[PDB]
Amino acid sequence: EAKVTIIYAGLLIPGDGEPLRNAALVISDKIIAFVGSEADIPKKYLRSTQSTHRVPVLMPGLWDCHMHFGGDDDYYNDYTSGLATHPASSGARLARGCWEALQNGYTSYRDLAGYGCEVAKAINDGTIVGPNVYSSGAALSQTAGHGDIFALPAGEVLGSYGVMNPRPGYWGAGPLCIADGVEEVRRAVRLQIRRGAKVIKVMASGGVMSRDDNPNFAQFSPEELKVIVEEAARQNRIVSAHVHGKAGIMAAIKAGCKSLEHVSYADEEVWELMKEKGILYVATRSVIEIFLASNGLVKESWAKLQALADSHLKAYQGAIKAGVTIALGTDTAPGGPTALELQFAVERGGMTPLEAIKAATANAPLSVGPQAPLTGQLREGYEADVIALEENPLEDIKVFQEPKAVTHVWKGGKLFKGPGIGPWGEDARNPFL
Amino acid sequence: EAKVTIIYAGLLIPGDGEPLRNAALVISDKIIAFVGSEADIPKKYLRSTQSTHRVPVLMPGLWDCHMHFGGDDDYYNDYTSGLATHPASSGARLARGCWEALQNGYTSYRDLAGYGCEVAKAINDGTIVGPNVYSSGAALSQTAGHGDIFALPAGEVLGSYGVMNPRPGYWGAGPLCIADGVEEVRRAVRLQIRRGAKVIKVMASGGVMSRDDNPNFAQFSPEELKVIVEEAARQNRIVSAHVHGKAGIMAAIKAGCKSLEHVSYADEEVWELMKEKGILYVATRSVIEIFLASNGEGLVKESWAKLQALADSHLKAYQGAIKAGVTIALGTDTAPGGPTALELQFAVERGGMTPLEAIKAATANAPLSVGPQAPLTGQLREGYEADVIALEENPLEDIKVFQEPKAVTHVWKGGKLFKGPGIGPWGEDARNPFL
Amino acid sequence: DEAKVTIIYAGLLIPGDGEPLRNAALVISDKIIAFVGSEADIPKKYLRSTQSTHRVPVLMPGLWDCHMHFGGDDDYYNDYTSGLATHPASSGARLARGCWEALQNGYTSYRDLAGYGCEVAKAINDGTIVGPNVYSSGAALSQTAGHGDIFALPAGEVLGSYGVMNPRPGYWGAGPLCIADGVEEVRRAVRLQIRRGAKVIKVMASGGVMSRDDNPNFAQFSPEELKVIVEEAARQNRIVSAHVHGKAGIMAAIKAGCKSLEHVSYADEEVWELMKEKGILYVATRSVIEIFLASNGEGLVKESWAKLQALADSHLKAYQGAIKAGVTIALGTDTAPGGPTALELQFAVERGGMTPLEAIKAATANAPLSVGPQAPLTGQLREGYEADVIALEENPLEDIKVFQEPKAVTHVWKGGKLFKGPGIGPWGEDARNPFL
Amino acid sequence: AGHGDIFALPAGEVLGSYGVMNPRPGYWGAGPLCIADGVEEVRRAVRLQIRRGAKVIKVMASGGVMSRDDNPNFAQFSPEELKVIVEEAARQNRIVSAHVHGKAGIMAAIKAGCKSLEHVSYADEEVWELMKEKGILYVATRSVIE
Repeated sequence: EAKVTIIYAGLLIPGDGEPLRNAALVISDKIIAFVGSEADIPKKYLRSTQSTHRVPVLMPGLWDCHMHFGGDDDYYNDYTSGLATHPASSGARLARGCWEALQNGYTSYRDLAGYGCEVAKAINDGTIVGPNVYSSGAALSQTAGHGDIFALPAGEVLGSYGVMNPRPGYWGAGPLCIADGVEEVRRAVRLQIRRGAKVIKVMASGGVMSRDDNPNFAQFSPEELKVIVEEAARQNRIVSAHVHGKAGIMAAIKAGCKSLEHVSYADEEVWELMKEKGILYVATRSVIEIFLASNGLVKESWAKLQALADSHLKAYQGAIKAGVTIALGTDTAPGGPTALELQFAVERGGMTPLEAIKAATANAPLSVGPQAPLTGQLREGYEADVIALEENPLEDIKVFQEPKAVTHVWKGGKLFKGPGIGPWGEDARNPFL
Repeated sequence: EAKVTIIYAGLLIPGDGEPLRNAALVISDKIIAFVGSEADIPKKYLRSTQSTHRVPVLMPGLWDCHMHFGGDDDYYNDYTSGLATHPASSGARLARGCWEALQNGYTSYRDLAGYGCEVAKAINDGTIVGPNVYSSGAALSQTAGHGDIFALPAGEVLGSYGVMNPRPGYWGAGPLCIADGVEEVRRAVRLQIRRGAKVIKVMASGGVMSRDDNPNFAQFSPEELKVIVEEAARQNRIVSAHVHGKAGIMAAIKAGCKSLEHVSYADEEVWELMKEKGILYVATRSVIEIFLASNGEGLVKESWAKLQALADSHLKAYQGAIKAGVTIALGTDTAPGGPTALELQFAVERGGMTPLEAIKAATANAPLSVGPQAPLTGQLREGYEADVIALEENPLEDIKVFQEPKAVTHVWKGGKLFKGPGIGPWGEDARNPFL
Repeated sequence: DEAKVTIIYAGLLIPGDGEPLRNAALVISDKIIAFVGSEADIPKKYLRSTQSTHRVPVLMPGLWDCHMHFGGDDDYYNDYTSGLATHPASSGARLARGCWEALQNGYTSYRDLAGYGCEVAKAINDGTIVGPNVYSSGAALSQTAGHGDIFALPAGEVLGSYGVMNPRPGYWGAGPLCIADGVEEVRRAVRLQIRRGAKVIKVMASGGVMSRDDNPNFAQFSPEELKVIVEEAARQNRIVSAHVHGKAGIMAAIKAGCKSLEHVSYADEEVWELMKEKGILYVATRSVIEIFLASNGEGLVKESWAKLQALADSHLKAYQGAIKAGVTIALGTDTAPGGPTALELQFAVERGGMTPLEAIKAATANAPLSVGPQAPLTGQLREGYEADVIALEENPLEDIKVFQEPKAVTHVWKGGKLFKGPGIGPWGEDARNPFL
Repeated sequence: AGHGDIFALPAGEVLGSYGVMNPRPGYWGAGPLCIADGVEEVRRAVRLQIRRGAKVIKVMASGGVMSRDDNPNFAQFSPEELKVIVEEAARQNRIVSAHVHGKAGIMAAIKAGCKSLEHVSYADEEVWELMKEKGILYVATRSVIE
């Protein structure tokens, strides 16, 4: 018999649509059975309900569409720690991160480089808890691309992450994958699917820093990018492209990528193309804001960074104004400061708090294309990923930055946070007994 | 300024010594500053204390001296899962395990095969919580030894775990290490020290199951075992030896191993040798009890009779060692967060220990399991590490009390409270490390 | 916080591209040239703010050589075997002397076309040593059995060292040479040079000048590979320089999109027009031809020597023809750092038929075209250009051989910093021991 | 896992770079460091340095000064390896210099036949006498400590 929960909400924010006052939501097992006004709850659920909750604010569980499941040791300060950190160390750290994410009301994460596939196994067998993870597996990069570890010699990097020379040692299952040429990129995409990747991520331009590779220059050939998109597409994945400079943006669009990250030099032409082709914009404004707070760096390097920060701001604001479909991503480790991205959507992008919430809920599953279930909205038939808040985030978007303000967390209809509920969620049992 | 905590205890079980009624313990920072009667607390601590607790029962944090930090996927049923499971999956699972261990009052673990060194890093930087982990890194095995994965062809296993052919992919850092000959075995030990291993583990006889290798037969040559012991000793580690048959037990003793596991065919000669040379006995009776409960289903009738014969020998060996006064510590042979409390039960109900002796074997004696790598710990004594647990019930009246985690109300590790009333899942003053 | 200003008064100022100025002045503000013109016209703000003043007979841009190789080889093997066998630590040490010598001769920029320029530039840029601005190709790219191949060694050794398959320990992908075969491999080949910081890409597009193993008349790499190489370079804003002798190789390099050609020994009217049309740089490296002409068929079979002379003659006609046709030219020597680069100016005049002023243009103003979009504004004494400036005791327009006496270069500024001058030590102004 | 090992890197990368097995292109056997384990490997290790023209042999005979990864108090290499290393050097008229802090390492280096000791941080009366008796050079490197 079905497990039924009624949640009464002072304010219900459905994700895409006008909020409802004095509403109710019914969960039947894993799905949402009813949404609407308190008065209209079908009587069958009033009879069959196992439990009822009364909360001030209800909304969909939050997504972050740009996470990286790294779990690095704190020793090396560049991408060397990705290579040097033993993945057992990483997984342990990612477990905390995933716990923290869920306690903050994040019920889905799109991992774009790292061990999300491997860690998801420990979430799905119930050993640990966390959001739904949609992982790219390794980010794909060309040699001398943004995924490359320039400070290491090339043999070490390609021995670790290349798609030639199969060998013992979890070959093909790291945070990055280096491939050069049409032949190698086919295997590259396939190796991520192999680990269970639900999205594909490419480096389609240089990194934001400008020391080794250049953010203004495109990465991968159009021939490789097209093959990568076709490979993903055959298994119903879309490709997400790291892009800053317009060269890279346009190459990623031409190739068929359906999600773009950073998009720092998006202009009017880009916005129109992204609307036309249904391409998702994920700004990751957090990462820009961090280095702006750093304030420097050589004086010319810093001026370059500020110039890019300004372009990035204009690009984001322009895309919002032009009606490009947007989702939110932070570019951080699990349990990182993802809530800040909602703040920046409002205070930098110029979104309303309601639009910001849409970008983090209703629009977010577009980030994984056909791999998305019906989710991200409080709607009948959608997945019961639902969070309750003590205060109205439409009056202050910073509310999300206090985890205590998220009082209840349902993922797939199961309560992982709430009054009386232990750290590992409802009816948790030690899995090692 | 030092952080001072006073804990008043209705009953204080020091670990090695008679329990004390109406006692008190003072923690200053990471160490125990005072133990004794409530009336004798030095006044300077009464003045400087940040907080006070009052509990019915206080004792040292518990050790388990035979854990394995595997975190395997549930897919393959033999040692294939150790190879096939991505270590990121393993680490994640071990994080839950370590949390559970600490919530049960286990503040130290000796990991004898797996990723303890690698997971300890996430504990020591405060990303996760868990016991003090003393890890062997990989268990060392000969080809066709107990560490070998017989169902896989040999190239795959030695490509993964051998000490030749360095390569990308975390070479030398798995749950198992295959090495053959004096030359290879030197590297084998060194590769574990490289990871931070605080003990060395060898397979010195066949596995308990008797299908591939034979528990009655010794493993490694005496030449290899001696080198292994010498390699460990030079970096102040001792070696723990998996041994069942007497051949393996005696070879391990001769070589200089200072801790023996299972020890299923220990007889009078073995007990005396172990006393004489100061060798620790870790029975792991839990593992034997699991397959006894299984009842030989899905085994050949003769294979089951062999198992029962070994279970009986193992029982006599354990009882005999307790009776002969061999120094004993407790180990379960299970994953972190596993049913370690059961081993205390078996120490009393199978071994014939008093509850007080059982507690000694899980506290005061347990650091002997890691030899010179042990700090002063495992006892509620001045100058020892503040690994301290509080209980609601007196375990001396019922050793099964430890099997209810709720009965462990307070857990201090290194003077820090990781469990207690009002204390969140990640311990006192926990902050999200990713902000 | 104050800008560092230097005024240099010059009896004669050779701007690099344009008529020389008599009784001129140049102002340096920090790294850049703030003013050039007549002495009388110096903006008064610089007359007020100047930290130091110099008076020199002749001032001009710092010199470029567009064909260097940062090899540093041990003197043991006489062919390309030394490139493989020489430990790169030995090489780097030798290259440090070479770079010091270059700068003392007024060479403030070098285009390295095979070797460790990228790796050595790091020691120049952190100030441990001194040298020119280095624009390096990293490894020269070659096909198997191409001009970069070491034919005297068996093929497994050469491709184990320089191939783009089989990543391994030991500074894989970072040698003087890179062997790649096929479109797939050549993509990685280009990318591995960019990885080391290469600011240009170099390909072997024909056989070597010695007609011993490979043949200078025959093209190297397929057109498909060459196009991919050019596209790969272009995506990161590099151009490709092509080693070409025979017309087959010249034409294939041009068709593929290469923007700089070296040697170009069989360039004829059709080639000159194409190079003008497409803006392709001509780097003759006449020095290398002149060296073996001076050898005089020294232990060569008579027919091998006749072949070499025939090529030397074609090379001369090609060069003269390109100058006469108005192809854009820059100077390169094809030598080690600190080599006899000044000779190339002599040959530009005495073999090519350039005026001394045109020769200087080819070694200054035109030279940054050698690295395409990777060039800053440099190679001219012009406002807003980089302060790479040298002073001479005598007028090189009266005698182009003046550059062959390093004492005649009295002052050397690179990026506004004085690395040679009266009172200035071996490692430049305000040098300090970097290891203290 | 000795003082020459790069503990922050995984072991395959370090031994691929500096081990004395798996000859390969890329200036194999000619780096700043050489990792060797056992009598067989240490023979090649010494020989590979003589190959380059080494005029002395240097061993790590105890942990590093920073007590982070390896421990300065503990000896490094077995006495069997150290003796072979000294013998290999001696056959080509080289002596061995030993990095030593703790007394365990100092004494093992002396026993093996090393003729120069570096740092020698826990040299006591017994060590001084031995070094005089056997003609062993003391190189303090006090600058590092300072």
